[PDB]
Amino acid sequence: PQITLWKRPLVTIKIGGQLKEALLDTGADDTVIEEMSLPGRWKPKMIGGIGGFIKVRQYDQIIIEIAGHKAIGTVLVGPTPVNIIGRNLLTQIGATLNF
Amino acid sequence: PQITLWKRPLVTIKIGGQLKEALLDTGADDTVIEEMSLPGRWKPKMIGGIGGFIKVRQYDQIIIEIAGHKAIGTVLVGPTPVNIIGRNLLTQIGATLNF
Ligand SMILES: COc1ccc(S(=O)(=O)N(CC(C)C)C[C@@H](O)[C@H](Cc2ccccc2)NC(=O)O[C@@H]2C[C@@H]3NC(=O)O[C@@H]3C2)cc1
Ligand SMILES: [Cl-]
Ligand SMILES: [Cl-]
Ligand code: NA
Ligand code: NA
Repeated sequence: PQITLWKRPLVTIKIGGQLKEALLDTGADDTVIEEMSLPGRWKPKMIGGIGGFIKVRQYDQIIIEIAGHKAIGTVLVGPTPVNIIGRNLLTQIGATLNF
Repeated sequence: PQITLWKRPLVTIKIGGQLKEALLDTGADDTVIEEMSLPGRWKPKMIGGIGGFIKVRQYDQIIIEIAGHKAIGTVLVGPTPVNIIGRNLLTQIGATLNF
């Protein structure tokens, strides 16, 4: 698709068999999802946003569908105002910004 | 142009007579620039993200040249760690996300 930006670019994702809403966020290096259960081991990561740096859980090689496109990559889990799909997965679905 | 997302989508902007680097950010409702003076009236605002909230000054009707494309709108000024071009100005330059 071609998504204009008059409204938030919210899409449906599927992770762990569950549908969730997420924001397609070119200003995010990383994908961050609200508290949920994911399989496997995690590692620590500090990420910095508008209000400062926080701790999140990094899960690698997680299967996630984004607006119907399959991705397999790193998902960070922690407190966020909205689930955000960052560039690590936007590149896997072939997204670009155009003007 | 078509901007890929392998790297942060940074562009040059001109605002208040000054050249700055800023992130094209589809996950940002609003445009947020590091501390600088702008002319005209302003009012305080709180905006929030990962890490929490920051206080900013809201200036309306500010012209900003973004990668060579002029656009006018509200600009928030405050202690952001990165200059952010949000959707309020991305729409005006015709930016879309494509995949
Ligand atoms: C109302 O207007 C606003 C309100 C909030 C924000 S924001 O900066 O908090 N933000 C909103 C989302 C969190 C919904 C825009 C983001 O694109 C933000 C933009 C941003 C802000 C500050 C520093 C870097 C990037 N990136 C971000 O938080 O990324 C997370 C935090 C880590 N940084 C990063 O690149 O990847 C990690 C994930 C911007 C304008
Ligand atoms: Cl505006
Ligand atoms: Cl349009
Ligand atoms: Na894993
Ligand atoms: Na003004």
